[PDB]
Amino acid sequence: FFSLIPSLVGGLISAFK
Repeated sequence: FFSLIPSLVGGLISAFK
């Protein structure tokens, strides 16, 4: 239920591409 996620959680996403 967090918000304004940091490049931290988003980082793992970029890896998935």
